[PDB]
Amino acid sequence: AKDPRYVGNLPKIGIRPTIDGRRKGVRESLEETTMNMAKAVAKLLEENVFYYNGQPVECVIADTCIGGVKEAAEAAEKFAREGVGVSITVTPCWCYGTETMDMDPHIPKAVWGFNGTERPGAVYLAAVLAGYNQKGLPAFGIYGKDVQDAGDTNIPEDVKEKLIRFAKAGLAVAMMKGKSYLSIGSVSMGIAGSVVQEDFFQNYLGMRNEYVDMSEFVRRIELGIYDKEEYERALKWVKENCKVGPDNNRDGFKRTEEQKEKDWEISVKMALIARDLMVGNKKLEEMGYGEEALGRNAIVAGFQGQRQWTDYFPNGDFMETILNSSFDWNGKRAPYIFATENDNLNGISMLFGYLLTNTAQIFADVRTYWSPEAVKRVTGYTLEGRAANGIIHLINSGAAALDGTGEQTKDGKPVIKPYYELTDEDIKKCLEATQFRPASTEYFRGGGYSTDFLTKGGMPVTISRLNIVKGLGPVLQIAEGYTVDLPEEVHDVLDKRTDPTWPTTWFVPNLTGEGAFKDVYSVMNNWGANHCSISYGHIGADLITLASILRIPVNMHNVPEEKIFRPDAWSMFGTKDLEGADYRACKKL
Amino acid sequence: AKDPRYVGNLPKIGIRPTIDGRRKGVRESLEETTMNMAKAVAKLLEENVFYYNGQPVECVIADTCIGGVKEAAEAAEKFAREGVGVSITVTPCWCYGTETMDMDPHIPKAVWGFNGTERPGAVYLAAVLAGYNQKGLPAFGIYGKDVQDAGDTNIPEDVKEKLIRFAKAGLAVAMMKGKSYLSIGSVSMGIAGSVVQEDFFQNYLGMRNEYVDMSEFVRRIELGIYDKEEYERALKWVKENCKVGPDNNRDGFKRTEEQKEKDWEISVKMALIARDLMVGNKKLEEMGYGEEALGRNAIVAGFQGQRQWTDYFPNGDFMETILNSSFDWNGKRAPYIFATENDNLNGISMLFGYLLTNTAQIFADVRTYWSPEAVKRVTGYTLEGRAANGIIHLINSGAAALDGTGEQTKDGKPVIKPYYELTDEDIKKCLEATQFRPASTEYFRGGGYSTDFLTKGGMPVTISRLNIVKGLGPVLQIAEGYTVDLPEEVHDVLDKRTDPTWPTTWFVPNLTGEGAFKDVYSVMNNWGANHCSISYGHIGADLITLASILRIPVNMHNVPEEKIFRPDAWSMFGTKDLEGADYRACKKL
Amino acid sequence: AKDPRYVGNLPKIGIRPTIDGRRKGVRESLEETTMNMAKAVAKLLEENVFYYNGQPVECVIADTCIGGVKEAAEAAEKFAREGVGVSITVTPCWCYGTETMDMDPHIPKAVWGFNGTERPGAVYLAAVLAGYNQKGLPAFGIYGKDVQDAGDTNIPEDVKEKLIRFAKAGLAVAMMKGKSYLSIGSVSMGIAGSVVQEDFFQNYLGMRNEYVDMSEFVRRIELGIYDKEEYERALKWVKENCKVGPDNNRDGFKRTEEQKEKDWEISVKMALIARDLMVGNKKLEEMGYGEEALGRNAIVAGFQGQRQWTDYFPNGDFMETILNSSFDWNGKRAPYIFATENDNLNGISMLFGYLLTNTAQIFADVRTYWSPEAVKRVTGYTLEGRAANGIIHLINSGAAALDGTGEQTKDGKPVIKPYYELTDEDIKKCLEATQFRPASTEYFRGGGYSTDFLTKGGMPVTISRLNIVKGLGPVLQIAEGYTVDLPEEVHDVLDKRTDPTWPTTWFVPNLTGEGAFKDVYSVMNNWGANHCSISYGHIGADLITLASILRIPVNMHNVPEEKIFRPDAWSMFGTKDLEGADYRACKKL
Ligand SMILES: [Mn+2]
Ligand SMILES: [Mn+2]
Ligand SMILES: [Mn+2]
Ligand SMILES: [Mn+2]
Ligand SMILES: [Mn+2]
Ligand SMILES: [Mn+2]
Repeated sequence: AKDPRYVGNLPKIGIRPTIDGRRKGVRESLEETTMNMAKAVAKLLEENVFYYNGQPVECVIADTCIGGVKEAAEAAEKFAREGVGVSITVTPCWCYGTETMDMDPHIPKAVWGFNGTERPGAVYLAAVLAGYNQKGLPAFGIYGKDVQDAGDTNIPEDVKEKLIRFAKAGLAVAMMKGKSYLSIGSVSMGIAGSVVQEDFFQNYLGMRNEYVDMSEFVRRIELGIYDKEEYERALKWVKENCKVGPDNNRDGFKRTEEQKEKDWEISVKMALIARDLMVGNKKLEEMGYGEEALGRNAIVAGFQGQRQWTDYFPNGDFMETILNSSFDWNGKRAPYIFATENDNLNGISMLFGYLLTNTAQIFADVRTYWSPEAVKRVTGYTLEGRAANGIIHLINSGAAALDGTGEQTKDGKPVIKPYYELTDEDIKKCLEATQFRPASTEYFRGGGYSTDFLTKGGMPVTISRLNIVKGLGPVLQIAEGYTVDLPEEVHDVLDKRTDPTWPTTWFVPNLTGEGAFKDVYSVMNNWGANHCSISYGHIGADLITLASILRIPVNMHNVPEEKIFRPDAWSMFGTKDLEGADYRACKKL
Repeated sequence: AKDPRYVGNLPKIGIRPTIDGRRKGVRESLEETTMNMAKAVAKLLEENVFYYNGQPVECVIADTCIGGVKEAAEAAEKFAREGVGVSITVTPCWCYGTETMDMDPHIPKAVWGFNGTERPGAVYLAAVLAGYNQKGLPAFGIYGKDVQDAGDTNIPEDVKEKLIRFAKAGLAVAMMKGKSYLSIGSVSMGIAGSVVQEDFFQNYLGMRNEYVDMSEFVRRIELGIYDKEEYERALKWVKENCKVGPDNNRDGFKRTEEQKEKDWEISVKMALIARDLMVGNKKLEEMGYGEEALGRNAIVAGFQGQRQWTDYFPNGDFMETILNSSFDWNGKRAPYIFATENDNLNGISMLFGYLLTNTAQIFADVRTYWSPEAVKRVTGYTLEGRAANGIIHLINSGAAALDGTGEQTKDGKPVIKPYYELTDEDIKKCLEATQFRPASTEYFRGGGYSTDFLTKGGMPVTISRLNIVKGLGPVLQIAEGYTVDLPEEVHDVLDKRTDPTWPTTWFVPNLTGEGAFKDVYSVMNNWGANHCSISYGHIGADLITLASILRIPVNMHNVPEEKIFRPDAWSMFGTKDLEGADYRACKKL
Repeated sequence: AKDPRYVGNLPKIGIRPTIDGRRKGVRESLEETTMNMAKAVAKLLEENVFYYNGQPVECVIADTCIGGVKEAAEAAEKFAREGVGVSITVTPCWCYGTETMDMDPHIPKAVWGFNGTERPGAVYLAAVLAGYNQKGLPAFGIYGKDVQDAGDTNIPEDVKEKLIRFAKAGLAVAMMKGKSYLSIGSVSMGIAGSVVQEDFFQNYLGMRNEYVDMSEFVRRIELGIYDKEEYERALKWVKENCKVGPDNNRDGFKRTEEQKEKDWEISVKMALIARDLMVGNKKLEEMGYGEEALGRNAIVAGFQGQRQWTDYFPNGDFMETILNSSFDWNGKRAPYIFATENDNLNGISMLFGYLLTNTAQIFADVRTYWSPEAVKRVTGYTLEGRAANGIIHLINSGAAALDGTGEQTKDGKPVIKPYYELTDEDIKKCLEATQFRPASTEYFRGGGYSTDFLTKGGMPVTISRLNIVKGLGPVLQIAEGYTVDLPEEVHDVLDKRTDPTWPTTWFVPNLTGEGAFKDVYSVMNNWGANHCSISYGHIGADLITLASILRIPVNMHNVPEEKIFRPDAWSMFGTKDLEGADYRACKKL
């Protein structure tokens, strides 16, 4: 399938049916069963893994079973021509290891060996994995716990989970290759994550780095380099659906009625310009701006904003809010991963979660750790339930996807859904639960509008953050948990003394009693940056698998160890201490 | 303050109050609060951290709050000009990360972010730490667990503990820079730690290595190159305060009355010469020995002794005992860290504890592990209380600070206090509990006097040892515990069959039931050398912090995990296995 | 002396007079001669090395001769308090190597041993250098070729050259530490050198990295955040001294009279804003812009310009031209090193040359290699003299210091002089030889004015370029040579078919017949970037010494090998192939 926004086609998954090369009876008796395995996996993935636009992932099966190097080469050739970016080998029998291996170092790969007795399928799995480990080509091993009878095409639940987790992680990795990260502006207020380290994007993600000074926005606004007809529709949509909340600026800092109207007009134009920069716009070509019409083929981007832009122009809160949302004046759509303060590392943190879920991601500041003692002192209220041991205030500096309201619903529960599953009611409620507040001029002299909402509680979420550390390189931290509800009056008190015009999410991380998860305080004390990305659901296991494919160690996570799924080679670096083995594997491999 | 013994001034602690650069609002409303925060830290440190001579540590505060690079540069300039060797950044608000950072890679640094709600102080803390981690400049992060109201001048207990631990560790590290280790003699009886590895002193401690052959003592004794007036006073003092115990040498090995008198005279001259070599002596100038008067500016030194010196001259027991003590014929004073058998690694182990506590350190041999079974077999006594699981006999080859008697008392408990807190009674009791015994001529042919005492039990102590391992470099081991009392009859039996003319300390390490602390046997079986250093108190956490500043991994320690305080970067190398992360961080950073 | 533009004081040079520690006659007889050596060096440097503002460098001599570690520590202490950033040890006798060494790893250091016979001065030089080499502390060795009689205070010419070369290089290195590189804008048109690699600035130069989006210029222009009184004086000065040349834009691309006037006004404001950003401006504080008044303490900066800024606003040609010049509407002054296209690596290339000469540096594109064959075909003229083997066209995209005209004169020859040596005539002639041309709108849509001049021929110059290569890090290339004159009609033809509105310098590199200097073509074919920096004079030897102090290998240079002066340690890595030894030394040390 053609990628609807970026150059090229969406990555496909190649299935390699390996077989015993011996004829005279052996191979002849196994071709049908082997191909059936390949077809079963293709069916499973097509029903469980989808591209960001909702289309089911597409699979490519080798033209013949693979019993030797000639057929292995043929599969490699077909996969290269078909645009395969992930490979899965399947077999119910013994096959000749190195002769049948996928030797492409640039493709995530897994091997599923049927747990049958008639033929040495597990023997092949273990044999070929030894080969992948010996040759330095990381590969995932999938072995079902229960013996299945010959010919059984039903895929066991444990096998299904691994195939799907591998496929999603593999697809996410394949998705980033060749795409750009667009840096709009430069470093924002000395934030480390806004410094662009090209080596990371190039060598770990296979991405390109593009740059554009914020003065580009001045030019496009002044010369009207954007779809004027869309602009008018957008402004109208905003006036009808975006409710303006109270102005907290005290008289001396309040902007005039005229300024506030201009703040909206420019805020909308900023949204159009940012999107046009990321994916281009044919309309610009028709207007006589052919170069600008091309776009920067960016699957993720960031906007510096403070201090230079915001000291004079409306801030990027609205732009950053709307782009990351799953809808706007043009209807429901996939989000455009966009980082506040040009924090490219948070942008990538968001991108990882997005590519694994197809859901909008929430950019946030790890603002305050509220202990039970502190909440009791300040409000007189004793935290209860999930919040009993403390909570963490997640709140970005004025911008957050409207999906963050938690108003979208599934089975009577709060969630964030892929845009293609949204109902008109879901969207309507997200908007109703949001208030747009005139920006605090003491911080944002140029005005603008911040996003004010409160995430509904009880929603499972995962916060994560990618950091780059000297002497180590990229490193990922993860914290699965839940959003919580506080009594209205309690929230109001904690909220008012912090930043009531910004978006709030009350978070409680799952505790393990060990490491950085002994208590809630420790989770925040061990967070390596001032920002994090929030995704709906518990995607820690998926992030761990994705990280291992990228050779990015995970310094902190609260995912049950039984759910850790990494390439087989990792176990060769240690089975007692998985964390240490992870660092050793990422460094050597 | 001027260092009373070494070149230059004592290290100062610089306080950097960082602030939001935005004026016409934010900055003006935070100027007083931020500067007051800095002043509060200075006050706290001045009341809890003291130089080795008892003077309160001196702090330097930036002339203005730091909101950008210009002010950061001005703070760096002022700090360099005023002799700052440790820095602490403080703030209650958001500040511009890299623009406000302390970029001096040569000084220990910490950042304390106020846990307040009104401004993003914790956001700055995490943001700047991400910067320190990204740039490879280790920095400690201090974040209080309970939200405090704006302007709260009171520093919470958890924050206080971190500020003080960091300050003490940083000051100790700063104290060593530029000072010398003086090797008197060469390798002693093939002891690995008596081999001097200049790279360690130079690159890890910033120290210089000086050398002087023991023949220097022959020249100074023969030519009278020492303060003769002091010598006469010292001899008189020894005769009046140093009690001579029974001679255990049997006929043939017993020295004459004349020899024993000369042994005392030479032993005292040795003490004077050793001290003169370490810090110089202005008196030598008028005597016509100007070069010798200078000294070697050594904050630590060692004396080979066996086998060359002791095969003919009185041993170094008295010299090694007196220098390390907190008092002598000239009154109470700071110890002169001096290593027996020129074991420079034990000398540094002692120096670490000394610089962190200002208390005399005990040099000791890890002589015998006494299991409950062994004690029962040999004495018929069943070890009780803290000693119930076994004890370790710590006893140097004849020398130990008189402070080791444990006669010094505070609140009715045995301790070792900084010399400036000593009472006349403390000193008298230390001397009364000590007996000087004629050295065993089978070992020490030249005679001398060994120190015989028994450390009082119930005193919290910490033993430690620095080792240098090929392929790793320096590595530190720590064991907190207590001294114990044994029934007199039991002690006598164990003592008589070991070395009753030497100083005894019965030690029991705290057990954790894990690692090398599963049992008392394991603690000794895992000790990496024949020597260790004993400090009063449980200073393991302090030592761990100091080790991390020095990038020296800790291979073994029984400090509760919750008390481990290392630079923020360490967590980036692992949160589940702190030991592994420590090795990874020390090597890469 | 106080640095007139940056925080702190200008670096001082410390002189360490080492001596034999032996009294009884030796030391007593040498103190006078040893101190006399120290004084002689101080005098020599004060008369030959000057700070960028023309003030003579300041030296600090140790309070006593250094015969041991105590005195060495005293010198280190005095130097630290006096602001010493470069050290030179001097002695006419034998001294105790490691006991007298300068152990500061962060200070460039040299040792001058008197070539006398009475005392082993050369023995000390060789002995201590062996120590510096063994300890990994690079130090330069200075030994005169001719034996001098005892007490001779005259410094031989060969010794003088090394002392001065070391001092200038050392001072240049000391000058950069603690200063900022200010990035104005982001990457310019995918130019590699405009990507900022913080690790380079931090670890090699000890510099800070500051960032500001070009939108800052929009704000300051719109809100009048600059000295309006100076602005008026500047505009008047421009109208009176900057002659406007012909407009080459063809009708359809010509800007109106009104636009051209605005182009001048904005171009001038850009100059003021850029300078204010680099060093601050007290006037801004008086105007109510206290934060902006501070500046970014930048000793070098860059402006992205194309494509974002220039697509709408007047280009940075005038700003980049005037800042780099040695004069403007406020009179003669030190240049402000400013990089076109935010090429920070060319900015540093320029900074190296500037700090070694105090003269304005020329930013240029290595545009065209003109072979004799090509010139003959295109013009019918046969290149003569120095140009006989071909020439290289150096011409930046519209900006160049007016000093580049070569109109400044000394002894009837064309030169570029430090601003403090300029005569009114020199300045007047630089302006008269320059024409400001309306910018080519096909490239610069926002207009502006390019600098059009022709560098006078016969001037000795050195072009250089710093590049950062993956797997190597920073690497420097140098090409000494001369500017040449072409017959007027010949220049006109080559010029008109290239870019006649930009500044031209015709360059001929000195050839060696080997390496990258076998012919003129090879010099350009081996240039590692599209830009270079031009400095008056043959400063290749100075750049080589500076590079070795910074541990930056020199991949290409045409400096006679007899003039190569690097730390003594370099010879330990090879004496046959100096280039290979350079790479080996820079990597290991
Ligand atoms: Mn933020
Ligand atoms: Mn709200
Ligand atoms: Mn011993
Ligand atoms: Mn005893
Ligand atoms: Mn150019
Ligand atoms: Mn011209």
